[PDB]
Amino acid sequence: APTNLEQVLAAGGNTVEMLRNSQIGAYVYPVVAPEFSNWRTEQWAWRNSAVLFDQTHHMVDLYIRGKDALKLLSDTMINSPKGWEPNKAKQYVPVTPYGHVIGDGIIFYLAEEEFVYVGRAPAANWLMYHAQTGGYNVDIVHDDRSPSRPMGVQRISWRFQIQGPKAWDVIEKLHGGTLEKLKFFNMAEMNIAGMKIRTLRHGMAGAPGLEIWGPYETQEKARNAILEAGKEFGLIPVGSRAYPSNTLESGWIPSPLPAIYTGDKLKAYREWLPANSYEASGAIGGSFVSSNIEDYYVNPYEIGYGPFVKFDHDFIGRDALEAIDPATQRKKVTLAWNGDDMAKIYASLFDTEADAHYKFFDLPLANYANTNADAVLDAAGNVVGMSMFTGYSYNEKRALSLATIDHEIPVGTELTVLWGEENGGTRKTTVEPHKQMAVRAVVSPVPYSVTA
Amino acid sequence: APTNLEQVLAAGGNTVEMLRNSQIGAYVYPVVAPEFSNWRTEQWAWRNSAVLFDQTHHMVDLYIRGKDALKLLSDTMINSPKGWEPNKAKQYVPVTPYGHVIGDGIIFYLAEEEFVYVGRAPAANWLMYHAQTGGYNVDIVHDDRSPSRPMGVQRISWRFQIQGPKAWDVIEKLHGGTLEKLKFFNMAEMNIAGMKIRTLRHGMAGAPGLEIWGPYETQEKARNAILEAGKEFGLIPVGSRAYPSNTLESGWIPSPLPAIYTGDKLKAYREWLPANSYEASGAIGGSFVSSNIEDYYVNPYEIGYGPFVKFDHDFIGRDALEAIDPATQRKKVTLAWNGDDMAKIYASLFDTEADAHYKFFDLPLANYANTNADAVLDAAGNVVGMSMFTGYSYNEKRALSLATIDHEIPVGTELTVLWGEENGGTRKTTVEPHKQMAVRAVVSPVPYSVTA
Repeated sequence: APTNLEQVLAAGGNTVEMLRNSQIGAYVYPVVAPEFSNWRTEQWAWRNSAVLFDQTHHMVDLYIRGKDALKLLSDTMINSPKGWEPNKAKQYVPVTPYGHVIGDGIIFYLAEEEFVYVGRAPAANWLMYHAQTGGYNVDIVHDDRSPSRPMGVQRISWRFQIQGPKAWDVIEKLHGGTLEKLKFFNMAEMNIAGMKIRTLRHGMAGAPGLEIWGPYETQEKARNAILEAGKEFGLIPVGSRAYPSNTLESGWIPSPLPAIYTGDKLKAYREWLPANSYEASGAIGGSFVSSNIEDYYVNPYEIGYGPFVKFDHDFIGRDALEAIDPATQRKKVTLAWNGDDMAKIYASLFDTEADAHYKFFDLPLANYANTNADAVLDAAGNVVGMSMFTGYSYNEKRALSLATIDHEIPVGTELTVLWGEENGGTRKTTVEPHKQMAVRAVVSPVPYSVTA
Repeated sequence: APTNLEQVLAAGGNTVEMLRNSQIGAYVYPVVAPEFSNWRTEQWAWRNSAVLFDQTHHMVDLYIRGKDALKLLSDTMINSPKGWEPNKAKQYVPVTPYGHVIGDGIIFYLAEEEFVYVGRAPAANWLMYHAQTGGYNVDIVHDDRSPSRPMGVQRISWRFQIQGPKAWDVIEKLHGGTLEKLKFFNMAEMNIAGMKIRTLRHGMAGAPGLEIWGPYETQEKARNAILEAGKEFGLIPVGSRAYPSNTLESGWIPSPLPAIYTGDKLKAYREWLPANSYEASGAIGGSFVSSNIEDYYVNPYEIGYGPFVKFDHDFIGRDALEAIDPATQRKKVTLAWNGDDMAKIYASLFDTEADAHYKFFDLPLANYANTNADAVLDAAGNVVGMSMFTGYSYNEKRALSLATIDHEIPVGTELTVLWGEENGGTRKTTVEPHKQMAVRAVVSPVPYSVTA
């Protein structure tokens, strides 16, 4: 019966209970093979040789064109539009009128009146709603992410990254000569196998690399040229199992809850969002329990986007962000999970006498919902933060999670993350029956580096 | 340059070294989603509720027709053809002229002069070679397994299994009434959503179920009807991550090495097999090291097929099998791996000081080659067997492997499995650097049951 989010929530009871018991299944990264060699060697290669990341299938693309394209972005992003010219990209972050993050994505300024958004569904849905209902003179082509269980896939564009300490060597070999390293997120072009390929300056683990894209038809020509040229430097392709664990080392939180489930000013959006949207159908997992869905919201300062906020243009939520004191907001950190506790979690899987075991911690990514929310506790047992993305780095031989915690907690402090859900687990299909564990974890910098 | 297996081996040096260092990557089970709920709940369901197994994509189908179809099978199988009529299936097992297993598959006798083979590539390749070169009056359609990394799949037929303690309840609900349980591997039909669907009597974990198949076009009608009717009984679909671990509880060894790399009588076959065949391109993994590829061969008695051998028809390898004493052959067993040792293997992944860790043991399937060969040792350190398929059962909370061991070793005996490869690991792309561990393991019955 329901055809929009507002109807789903009205018929669904408590919104937190609905989402924490959703029957959707796992947030999937589709089409790309799980592994090409193995996820451990693939993780190792982005720190020690070079990798080809295949980004063609897991993200939504919005092609945004027309006279009002830039005004649509400016009106909805915290980011400064001043001085923004073609061939520069931005990490677009929209907030609600209440100041909470909806999502984020990369917005490429390709040419005058021509932009592309690449990212997850929530910020794309927001852009489409405002383009639709706000009277902007704009034209949008929506190209959804590929189906997460296709079983018998095409996009408008392919998108790759070449990364690692040897990435620039591979890139210049492909180019046929020296390639200037522009400033981060500046765009230009390079040669691959006779094609002019547009580039986006990128990098990771302290080494510069590129994102590259083009029309879907040249995808295999490009890929084979990259793999061929990269053999000299140890370049290997990375599969969908390893790929999303990279952000545990980077620090980008992919999955803040879209903060759109409450609020009178957001009712029109909820009536617009379909009942099978990401927002209506997805799931929340982890140990943090509140009866108020707003307790799962974050604002930009809490997850590392404070420096993007610029009060130099009108935008949705500007007044709410101006009223925030940035100096007292929770801060994004990396939590380094205690390895003895990790061994205890895995050991319980092989205990034939125990009534229960600890929640299964998949590797290298242990998330078991689309939005992750584990409680972070201090020595006294107070909730002091929210852990939001969890997994393991073969490079560090450490389990790690990305969290937002009370600002006055120093690096090096040992907190605990409550791992697992209450009462044997929610009804999500990703959750086997289990008991919880308070995992010791050391507050560490973001991007991750070893602490104490 | 090489276009057949014989050329590959001639140019490849020692055959064991070639296969144990193959660059192929992982033996994949493709197209089907890795998980629908989670592999732990999916394993649990085939013992506690019901499951839908999607078998449409991972096996080769050979449609074999014509006057000499049955003679082709009889001439190449150890199995008795006497009394074989349409609507009975057999587990077809071919051996070489030297008595060693090539492979196995299920052969359906659909009608007079009409058979279908379903199974892995090695026995299909053997059937095709003999159909091609032996002058049989036969016609064959080869329908390969689906591509193991497609990324943008069709078969001639879909194939499902409905299994679990509640499978027969689901089956009769679909049928619309009582359905007779025929003898194992006898074929008949049932109703699903108005279609007449052919059936194969099957079962697992002590409960009867069915394999069902039909033309590829009716696949979704059938699947949706099954999932719909099965909700009442807790039926869930199983993904490709959990599915192949089922045989650790069943006892079927899927992957004996095709014993075709040596022998003057097999040179013609090696010249026929393509250079990109399964046999030429695949990999051997594990701790068992010999310089003679024949030390990796098994004969039917060693892996549970002794009872199929019937000296009532002429067949390839009959004379070799008649010369074997079945009472002294190695015997298939289940090894139950020690859970403290398993915890130690996983614990080494989180040790930030250790120079090395133990070989990664993936879950629920830990195989890291197409053919698995781990050394099984006694208390004195002699090799007494070969472990051939390895993983973990959430139903048992135990790591398990399927092995063939010296016949005089009693159930309940504690042996060790050498887990991991020598010298930091072979050059296979599935192998991260690691040290070995001698894992304690208790000889247990096959199909698995708890011992002592």
